[PDB]
Amino acid sequence: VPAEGAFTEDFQGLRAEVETISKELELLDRELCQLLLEGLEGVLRDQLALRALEEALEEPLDGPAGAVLECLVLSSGMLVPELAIPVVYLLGALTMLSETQHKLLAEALESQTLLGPLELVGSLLEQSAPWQERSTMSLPPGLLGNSWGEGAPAWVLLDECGLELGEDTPHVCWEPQAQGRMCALYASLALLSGLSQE
Amino acid sequence: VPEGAFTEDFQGLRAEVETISKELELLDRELCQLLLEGLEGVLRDQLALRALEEALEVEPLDGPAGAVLECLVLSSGMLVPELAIPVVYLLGALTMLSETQHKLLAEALESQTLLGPLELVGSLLEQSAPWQERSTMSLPPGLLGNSWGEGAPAWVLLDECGLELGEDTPHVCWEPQAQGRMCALYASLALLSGLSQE
Repeated sequence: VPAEGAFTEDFQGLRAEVETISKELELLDRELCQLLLEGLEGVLRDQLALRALEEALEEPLDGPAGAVLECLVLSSGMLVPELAIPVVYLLGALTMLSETQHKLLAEALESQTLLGPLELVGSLLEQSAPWQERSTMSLPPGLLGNSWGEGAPAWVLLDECGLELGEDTPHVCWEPQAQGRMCALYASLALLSGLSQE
Repeated sequence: VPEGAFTEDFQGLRAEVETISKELELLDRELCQLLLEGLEGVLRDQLALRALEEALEVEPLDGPAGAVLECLVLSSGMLVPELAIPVVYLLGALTMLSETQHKLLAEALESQTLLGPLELVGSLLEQSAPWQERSTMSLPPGLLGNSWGEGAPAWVLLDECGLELGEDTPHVCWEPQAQGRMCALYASLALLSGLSQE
């Protein structure tokens, strides 16, 4: 009577939900995708630019927020929902992440290394079901080809989500408190992957 | 509610300076030589520089300030914005610099050696970002081709800015107090450099 089902998605649900937005990006001109990622990479390095871009989807701007805008706007803008909405869904995700994670997302964009973390986070989400239960995981990141150890980017991304990380087994221990941010990280990495290329 | 943020990055500063700079790169190379002739004299004479400021805020003037004016009004004589505004932006910047720096800028003009300290000041600005935080920089001026020790032109330029300077590492330490003058100095060097070609 109070609602039609459970509170929490499974990974397949989360994957499905992000994939519909991701397909609208996957079907776009490679020229436009190159321009957005160039801007988004910049916006992820400047938290103030990020705030401006978001405020601006609620007239031209300077800098990275302005560049992103120009991939979503007619002359005279005239914001176009079919492009602007996907970027709103990404920007929403990014509000759950730390500044540190944004910069790593920037670094991942520049070095064009998004599929490694995507596959890591993605696979931790899938194996962590059900997300409400704390659990230790057999999965070691290094054996998928990521750098691993306290300084590594994959480490920091996951540390900022709130997982407890070891340099030896168990490498990853799932904390239900990290649900929000891993799901937002997965979504951010996936949306950014849809643009480039792939 | 109360739109952006206070301080720019070097990229913003460089963009803003380049707007003015490109309109000097457009002008005919006869007038550019005439103008740097007078500007060199105006940098060596503080009283003349103030008369040039005041003249632009036009009756003629004697001397170095008169030379610059005759490149911005003639042979009418009333002010031509398209030439005057650039000289006004340079004169604005020069207000933030000391009498000592003005002379060094005169020296750099006459020697035609502006790109060295432009590239020095330029590179320290780009690296010291964010400007409001104190930090030690590993950039050594000597390995950019500039003279470097207590008496050298490049050194004094930066000392007058408020930076703390070593003959040995750390060679330059960024004081956030030096912001105003470094941006002044950088913009003055760039404007002067754009007239020179290069």
